[PDB]
Amino acid sequence: ETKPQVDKNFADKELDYANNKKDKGTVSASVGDVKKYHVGTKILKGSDYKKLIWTDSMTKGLTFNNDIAVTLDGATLDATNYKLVADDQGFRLVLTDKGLEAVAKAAKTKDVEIKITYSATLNGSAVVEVLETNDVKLDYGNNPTIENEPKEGIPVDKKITVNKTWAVDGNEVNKADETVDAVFTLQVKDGDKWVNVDSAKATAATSFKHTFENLDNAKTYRVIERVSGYAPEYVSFVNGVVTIKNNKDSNEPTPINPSEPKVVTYGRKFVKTNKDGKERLAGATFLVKKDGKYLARKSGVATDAEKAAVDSTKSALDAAVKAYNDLTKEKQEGQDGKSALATVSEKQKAYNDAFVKANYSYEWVEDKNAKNVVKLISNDKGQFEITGLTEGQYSLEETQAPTGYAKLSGDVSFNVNATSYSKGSAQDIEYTQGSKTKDAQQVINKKVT
Ligand SMILES: [K+]
Ligand SMILES: [K+]
Repeated sequence: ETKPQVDKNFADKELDYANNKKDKGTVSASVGDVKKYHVGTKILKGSDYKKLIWTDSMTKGLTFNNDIAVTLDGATLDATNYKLVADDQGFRLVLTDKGLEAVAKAAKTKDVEIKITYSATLNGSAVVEVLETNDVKLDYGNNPTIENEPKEGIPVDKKITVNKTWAVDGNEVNKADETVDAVFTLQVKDGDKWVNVDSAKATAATSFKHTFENLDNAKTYRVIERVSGYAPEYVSFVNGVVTIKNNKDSNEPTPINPSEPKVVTYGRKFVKTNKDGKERLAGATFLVKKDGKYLARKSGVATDAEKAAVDSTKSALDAAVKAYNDLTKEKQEGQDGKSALATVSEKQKAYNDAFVKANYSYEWVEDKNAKNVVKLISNDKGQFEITGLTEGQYSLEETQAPTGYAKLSGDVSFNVNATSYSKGSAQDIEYTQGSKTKDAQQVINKKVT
């Protein structure tokens, strides 16, 4: 029992080295919320490790905030003590010779604690009711090990292909029953920044290939591997192929792998209908409100192009909305209104899609006329919805009634909880007619008198 002890949790939850794989629960959050983490590593007296490597691999809905700070027995350990390879969904932190010696020197008289703190942002790629999580592991051992650097390159015919093999003690391994945790992240150079654009996982120690498609031949990319047990050797990047060999020494220890807390976000579906419920209504427009403030969106970590698509899709939506609003009432009540609203709902979908691709964050604003405020618009089946909200009570504030129907007499309260999106509430109706799944809150409209 000379092994390092490692635990990870949210910063506000105490570490427990003796119970480091306990259930750490699921917490509710809103998209845009920041979760703070700490990872502790206890190195026992007399340890002389020549390799200490922490890898955290996060799910797609968590953006790693690249804000690592490291301490050794409480005192700051600066960046001369480690080498960090960060991407938008995690990192690999490797102690340098200097860092390793500092740890060994400290440990010769007592147990020492390394603490690594950082945060992630819950982003707009999160899927309602589907758990998000980080995952840290510590690779360690007594032998100096060369750290190979990821290679950059370009696509060929809009493709980059990873060619992967596995070896133990220099002997190739092809074992479909041996689980591994390798993640291959494709990043693009965007200005002075590396931005994650795609990813692929290998789940067994088998010869493996994956082809990233739809790439830009004029742009520069890199593939970064996050993996434990094995370590990557970036052999070559030529002719649109990245060749990687994973190496492991059989005499080295298994990585330490603590459990992690989970993060989740929730939603609600609605259907706008007339009084008797037999007609579902398009064009009903709503703000989303929490404590008198209004839901709004901003881009997260994304490429310039992804952020620019938010603005161009918004312009198209605005134009479609104006085209409908400028129609006469008789045209709005007829075929030209229905087709115009169909176009609005198409542009609304594209705008929402662009914000999701830009990894959006929510914010709450006091001004309901802010350019970036969320407006939900009922489609031809009366449908609209909201996702990415922490559990609690909210309201819809109507900004436009469907043509020929009266303005609602007040705000429409709704509740978000662990199954509000998938199962809904007692008095719900069907989001899609004839589904036999009553999962949408009915919002009743009355005709103008
Ligand atoms: K873990
Ligand atoms: K229900």
